[PDB]
Amino acid sequence: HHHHFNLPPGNYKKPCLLYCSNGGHFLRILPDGTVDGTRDRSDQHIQLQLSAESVGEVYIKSTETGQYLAMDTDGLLYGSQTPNEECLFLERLEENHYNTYISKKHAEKNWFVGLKKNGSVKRGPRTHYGQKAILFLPLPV
Repeated sequence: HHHHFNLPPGNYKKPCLLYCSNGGHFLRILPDGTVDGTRDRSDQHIQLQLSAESVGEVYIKSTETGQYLAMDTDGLLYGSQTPNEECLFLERLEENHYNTYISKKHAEKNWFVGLKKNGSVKRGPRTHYGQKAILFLPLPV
């Protein structure tokens, strides 16, 4: 147990967009497996469906392509065709308001899903508690 257990209130009944308040980008998983952010709300690759594997553990998947968000051994986000250990994230409340996603596989190192102000994904080792890059708000589709 390397992290707290304050959980966000939402549910997974419907798909969502994951809005990063850092630069205001929506998390995007492209068909080729590339992950980045875009401010275009009409983009067809920003609609995501979360699901819970265990309480507080989730998969984040592209509704358009079926790919799972995953963080590799060097901290890079990618789209995975099949669910594996790199696809599980610890979903937690942060600052009594936002959702954060910590790589379960690399939880001891505090590697988060995060977007920089320019829309590029932040590599896991570059993320850490206290940054704006790691703060997301799940919006309806």
